[PDB]
Amino acid sequence: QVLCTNPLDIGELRSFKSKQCVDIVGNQGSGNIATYDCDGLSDQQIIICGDGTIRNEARNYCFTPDGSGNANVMSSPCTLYPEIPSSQRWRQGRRKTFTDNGGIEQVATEIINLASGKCLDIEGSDGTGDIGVYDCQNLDDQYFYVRSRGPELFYGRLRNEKSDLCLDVEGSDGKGNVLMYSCEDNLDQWFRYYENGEIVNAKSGMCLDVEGSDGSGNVGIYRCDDLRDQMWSRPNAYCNGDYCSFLNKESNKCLDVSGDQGTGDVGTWQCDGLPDQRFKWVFDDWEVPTATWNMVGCDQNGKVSQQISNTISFSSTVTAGVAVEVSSTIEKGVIFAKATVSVKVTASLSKAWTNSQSGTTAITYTCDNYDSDEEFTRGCMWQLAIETTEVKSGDLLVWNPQIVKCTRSNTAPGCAPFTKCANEDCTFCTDI
Ligand SMILES: CO[C@H]1O[C@H](CO)[C@H](O)[C@H](O)[C@H]1O
Ligand SMILES: CO[C@H]1O[C@H](CO)[C@H](O)[C@H](O)[C@H]1O
Ligand SMILES: CO[C@H]1O[C@H](CO)[C@H](O)[C@H](O)[C@H]1O
Ligand SMILES: CO[C@H]1O[C@H](CO)[C@H](O)[C@H](O)[C@H]1O
Ligand SMILES: CO[C@H]1O[C@H](CO)[C@H](O)[C@H](O)[C@H]1O
Ligand SMILES: [Ca+2]
Ligand SMILES: [Ca+2]
Ligand SMILES: [Ca+2]
Ligand SMILES: [Ca+2]
Ligand SMILES: [Ca+2]
Ligand SMILES: [Mg+2]
Ligand SMILES: [Mg+2]
Repeated sequence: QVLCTNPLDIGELRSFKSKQCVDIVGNQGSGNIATYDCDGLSDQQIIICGDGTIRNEARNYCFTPDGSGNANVMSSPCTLYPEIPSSQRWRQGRRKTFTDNGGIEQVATEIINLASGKCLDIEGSDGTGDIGVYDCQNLDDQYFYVRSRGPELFYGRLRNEKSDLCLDVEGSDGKGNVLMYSCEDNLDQWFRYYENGEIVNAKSGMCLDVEGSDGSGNVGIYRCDDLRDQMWSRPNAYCNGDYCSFLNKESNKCLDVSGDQGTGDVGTWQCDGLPDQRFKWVFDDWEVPTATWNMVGCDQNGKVSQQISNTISFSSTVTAGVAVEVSSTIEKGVIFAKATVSVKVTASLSKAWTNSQSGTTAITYTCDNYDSDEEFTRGCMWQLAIETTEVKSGDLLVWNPQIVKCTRSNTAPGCAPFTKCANEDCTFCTDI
């Protein structure tokens, strides 16, 4: 009945060993956990909760050992009352850092069960197969990273310099062949471009891909596979103002339109410096969002319990189009107490925003512990507010997600959302 209100990170949880995703069977967010190909579905968006639980965006279920000893791990109902049991709580152990093939620094850690002290584990040694708990053995297949794409660099539709047409996916489900088409106010034409080189379709969550593996061929949308032929550079040398070429990292060929009129099928071709090989990002300006905490309630002589709703205020309906613009804006950068936040904060916040769009879900939430972990005996409950302005109109948007910090202080938490209060009064932070 109660979602995770103090999340620390949201994204794919990956094996340090194989780089495969930690996967719940099917797409509903319940059932056995094992490694699988990363597939872009919401059940693979794992939520690292500040309360120790590990949940997912498909359903409010918890990573749960099916018994004592070296047991199987599955996604099962979370036990919240009288308290979350230590068997459904996990801590990060030892850490391993590495740079992935997209050039992004990742941080892997052991994931340790609080009841048993056993490690989240993949069968055998190769980092593929069934997932459960086992004695910690220091091996790579007991280390897991929440995947970072690096910074979101650019976003929007992609308009060809020659034709004024937009980069398009056939149909409207964001799947299949990419070609030029009339610019349309549909998600299947909206793309988000990351430091890891991925260009991601907003409708399908899938990647701008070249057929086969050599980076020379027809371009379409396919399962993000982390391969070099789905990585793209946007080098300054090829930019003319805001119109730039996109070079495939596998073949060094340019994102290209058939012929020279900017009107046909899209593939990769030898770069030629012609206008049909340049594209501009088309998007509305929104102000860098700001994060603040609002007091929901205080109790100096015990716990505080409140109704916590997801609310959004704006000048008009937050359309699917407005929602992807805001998501993209958030991921690009957010300010907290006049400082930027880390890549995982903006990535997680934008994922929370997206998941917030179809309800939600007013909840009765109680401050049982301080965000810093100690038992809550007095203080205040604080709810996040995210604010931004659409520059063209001057219209302010305010989002109050179901994201809460419990602290001992009447002073607002000193920590960004998706970071952990280090002390009861929350004056400094960890897990930033
Ligand atoms: C056929 O795929 C389905 O089940 C597998 C496990 O077999 C994965 O969980 C995948 O995400 C889900 O869509
Ligand atoms: C028999 O040991 C093997 O399987 C267990 C789980 O059964 C663990 O994955 C362990 O690391 C692996 O060496
Ligand atoms: C009937 O048009 C449909 O397919 C074309 C491609 O032929 C475009 O992708 C358009 O967005 C879609 O509605
Ligand atoms: C059959 O798979 C191959 O082609 C598809 C396009 O059909 C993708 O590019 C994939 O990466 C590649 O391995
Ligand atoms: C035969 O060349 C023509 O088509 C190819 C793709 O087939 C490229 O678009 C190239 O720029 C164009 O001159
Ligand atoms: Ca799945
Ligand atoms: Ca193992
Ligand atoms: Ca289309
Ligand atoms: Ca491919
Ligand atoms: Ca061409
Ligand atoms: Mg399992
Ligand atoms: Mg194509």
